[PDB]
Amino acid sequence: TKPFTLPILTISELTNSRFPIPIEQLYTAPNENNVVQCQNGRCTLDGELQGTTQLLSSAVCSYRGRTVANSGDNWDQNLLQLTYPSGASYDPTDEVPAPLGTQDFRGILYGVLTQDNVSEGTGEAKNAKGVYISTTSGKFTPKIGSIGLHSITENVHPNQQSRFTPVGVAQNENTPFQQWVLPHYAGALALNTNLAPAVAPTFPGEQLLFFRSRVPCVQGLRGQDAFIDCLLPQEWVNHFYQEAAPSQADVALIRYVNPDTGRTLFEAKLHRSGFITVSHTGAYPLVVPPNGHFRFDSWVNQFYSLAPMGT
Amino acid sequence: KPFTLPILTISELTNSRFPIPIEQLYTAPNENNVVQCQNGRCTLDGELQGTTQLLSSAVCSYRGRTVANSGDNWDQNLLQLTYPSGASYDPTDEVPAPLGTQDFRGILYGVLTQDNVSEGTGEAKNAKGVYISTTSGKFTPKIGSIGLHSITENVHPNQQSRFTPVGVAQNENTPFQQWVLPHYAGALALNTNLAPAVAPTFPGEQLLFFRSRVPCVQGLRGQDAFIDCLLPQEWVNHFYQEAAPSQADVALIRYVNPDTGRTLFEAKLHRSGFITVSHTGAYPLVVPPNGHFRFDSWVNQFYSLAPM
Ligand SMILES: CC(=O)N[C@@H]1[C@@H](O[C@@H]2O[C@H](CO)[C@H](O)[C@H](O)[C@H]2O)[C@H](O[C@@H]2O[C@@H](C)[C@@H](O)[C@@H](O)[C@@H]2O)[C@@H](CO)O[C@H]1O
Ligand SMILES: CC(=O)N[C@@H]1[C@@H](O[C@@H]2O[C@H](CO)[C@H](O)[C@H](O)[C@H]2O)[C@H](O[C@@H]2O[C@@H](C)[C@@H](O)[C@@H](O)[C@@H]2O)[C@@H](CO)O[C@H]1O
Repeated sequence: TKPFTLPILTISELTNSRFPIPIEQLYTAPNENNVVQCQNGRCTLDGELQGTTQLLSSAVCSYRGRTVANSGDNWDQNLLQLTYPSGASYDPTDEVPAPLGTQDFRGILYGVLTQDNVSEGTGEAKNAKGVYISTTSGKFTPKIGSIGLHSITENVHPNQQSRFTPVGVAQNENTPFQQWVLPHYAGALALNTNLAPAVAPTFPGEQLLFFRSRVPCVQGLRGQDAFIDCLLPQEWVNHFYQEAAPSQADVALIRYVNPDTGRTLFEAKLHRSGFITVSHTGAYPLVVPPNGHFRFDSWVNQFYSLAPMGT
Repeated sequence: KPFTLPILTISELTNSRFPIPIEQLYTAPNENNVVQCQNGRCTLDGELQGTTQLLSSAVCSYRGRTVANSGDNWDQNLLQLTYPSGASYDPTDEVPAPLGTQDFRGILYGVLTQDNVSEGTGEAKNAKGVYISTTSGKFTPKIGSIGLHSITENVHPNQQSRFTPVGVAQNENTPFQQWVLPHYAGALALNTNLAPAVAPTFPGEQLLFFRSRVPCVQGLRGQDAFIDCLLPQEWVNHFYQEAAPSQADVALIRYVNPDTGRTLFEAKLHRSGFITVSHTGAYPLVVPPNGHFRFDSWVNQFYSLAPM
């Protein structure tokens, strides 16, 4: 059978699968009261995409569609009638939680809407509209094919083909950014459907290992970081999709190796459903050498005891 | 090690010159264009060139620390650059500019984010719309600095800052020119470390491009801001991973429809990392949604393609 492999990519050559920015570090922590059930960056080791996961970083937290006016509303002054980010038509009966790439965190997404081009004489960046897309709005119903746009800078024109380019998140006085609380993809109208399952270490002494990025925060979190943590980088998702190598067990043993020295820094379990655990207790940011990378070692027995990750 | 292409349809490819999807394949004669883009440059055996790196999220993005440029009515601040990864940048590095630097003349538009501000400061107050114009005397990424023109919100000096690209802009005196390279060290100095210009040399051939429409936040009313790349980012990354030795100057590739099993057309993928087709005229290709290129065989530079 086709052997399973990982791409050979260092920490600085990986992209967050939940927001279009580079991975900055590996980070482990206990779940505590978080339900870890993100919908972007979900893929099995044999290449089955799940949740709202698709292949392009440029589609993650991006939206496309046609605007419609939303009169009588001080927050969502317009709505965006959605397609898939590819431009392909979207049907709410599609077996997805929401259009692929839809944000998978509760709170406010900030970015720029672009629409019909305007003349040079109209002025600077007049076809760039700063907007908030809040999941706590009753208009956040991407499953049903529509989201609310709250304008901050420049007027959004109704009735134009429009693209939303994400820039970061925001926290206002009553809308905390909660990366592990899923949106209600159908708002008040229906329960979420078609979800990739929640994940947890169930193994003694183990914790999830995350690929961590700091997302820009355009309002709030002064002196704090808006972290977004993914289970797989986009490049791993895409690799597994390409390869479709059959999984020979529940767990692939993987090792973080330094090719300069030839040494293994630590080992981890890569689970068939597409997530990583390490042997460690406590919240801990890993320090890895710049040229280091994970490599597939072997398929292991499900009760395999990892060498402690350590400091 | 055998050479291969990734199996990816037209809607599963990313422009290597701006972080947006490829929309179509397009061929045209060079005419007076010098085709020498610096992003999306990679040999078939996996050698990155120009300002090319692996992450779409780094293309036309900048990172660094801001410094005040008081009294300049265009660039009110500068950005002292690192590599987009955050790694320190030195002008003596053997690159045309920091990896991912824009490789077109004109105005790049996007949003600068800096130190987080309190919730009570107001909506999107840590988001600064800015123009980065290559025709500014402050556009000198090779020497580690670029000019930021704030559209309205105030950019703070002395803060760690990220620029996220959104699109291009055209104002009254700054046309968007995708095949004119910036002066990476400003207008007094010559560009260095450039990936070479490419052109068709066999009779009846033209370059084939992976074409996208970039958002344009000012100008080009009723027109499209095209950005055309020689290789999608996914092909660059694939060749980098594989590092398969090239067995000849040209890889024959065929665009196939897996639903019907038929070949729609064939093309030459050159070892230096660009494609030619047999056609004369500006022409947007129509390809089936599920179609993709596949590697056929190694041939030489003289192979005569079936007309597209
Ligand atoms: C800026 C602000 O604080 N606005 C308050 C409302 O909260 C925003 O409402 C919108 C939707 O309109 C969106 O959820 C934002 O994220 C909020 O910040 C607030 O609206 C009320 O609370 C919301 C959560 C939502 O349930 C909405 O339907 C409801 O009317 C109102 C009322 O408390 O006050 C506004 O100042
Ligand atoms: C908005 C506008 O049209 N401004 C004119 C200036 O052009 C801009 O200059 C800045 C740099 O300061 C930048 O290049 C922009 O892209 C331009 O649009 C214009 O400046 C002159 O022309 C430039 C091309 C540049 O060479 C600059 O150094 C030069 O002074 C001035 C003066 O002609 O008029 C403005 O209206």
